[PDB]
Amino acid sequence: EQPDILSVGILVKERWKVLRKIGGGGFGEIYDALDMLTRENVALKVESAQQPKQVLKMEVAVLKKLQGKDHVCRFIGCGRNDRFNYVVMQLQGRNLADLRRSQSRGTFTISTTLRLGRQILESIESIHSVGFLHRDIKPSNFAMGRFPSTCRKCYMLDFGLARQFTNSCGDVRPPRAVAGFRGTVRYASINAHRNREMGRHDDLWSLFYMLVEFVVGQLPWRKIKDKEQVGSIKERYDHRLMLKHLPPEFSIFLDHISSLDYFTKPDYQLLTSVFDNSIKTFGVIESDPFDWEK
Ligand SMILES: Clc1ccccc1Oc1ccc(Nc2ncnc3[nH]ccc23)cc1
Repeated sequence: EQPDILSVGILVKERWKVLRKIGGGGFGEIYDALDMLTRENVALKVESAQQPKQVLKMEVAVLKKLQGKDHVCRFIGCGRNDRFNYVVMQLQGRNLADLRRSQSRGTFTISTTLRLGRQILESIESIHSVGFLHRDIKPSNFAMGRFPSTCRKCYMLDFGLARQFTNSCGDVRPPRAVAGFRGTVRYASINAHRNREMGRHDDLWSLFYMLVEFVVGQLPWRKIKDKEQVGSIKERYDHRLMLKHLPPEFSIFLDHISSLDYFTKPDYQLLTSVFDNSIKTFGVIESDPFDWEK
């Protein structure tokens, strides 16, 4: 097989010492590096300068646009050379995909589910607010922080598959007739399955699928490998069935996102109220242990 894009031990730009590969994402690799200017560990994403689909230009654009916002890594640096392109950003902790898989039945409690869900909704409204769609909402794109002050904060980790959906003014851009989906079958909306231009609502469908998987431990199309079979299930599926194990106000959430299309701005305050009201009804407070603490 092919070697890692970077050799562990090298120094990037006389500053970032590559320590270990920590992931092999969709379109590149991620490393733990030592930043010798700040004397801290950081995350270093890289892609080959020669690979057919390169997304780190999008990663840098969105990370920069989101600086100052919650739920996003601090931007540290970026560069392009004949061998590779790279982006450096804040290193986070345990990934939600791993935390969920460590649970007894791959389920989180409603306490952990509601708090994570509300943080993730905040992160989606934030990326939409600067004119980008995420298009790849799934548990492995979120992690908790790795310090006492950050480990109760959930971070949106990656923006590779993002698309700008507005003008400078906030005008929604005319959709393409066909849009070739490159994200994850399991959490993709029907519109992704249909190679339609994705909208703000498609990120909220993916959040709805994540929340259901958190509470139930699986989605109805878990064992189906064929993308066009999954899509056929989603097209026909009565999503009200997924309300069974969610707090009652999720009927409002589901009715709202069902009403949306590419050209309709979500009612983010309504969707936030579903989480706020559910959290109060269930007596959840922010300091309650998450499932992985206790
Ligand atoms: Cl590929 C995968 C699938 C499922 C569960 C974990 C996985 O591994 C990683 C490893 C690292 C990341 N990303 C990050 N991690 C830690 N700090 C980070 N700052 C920015 C990104 C980033 C994501 C998934």
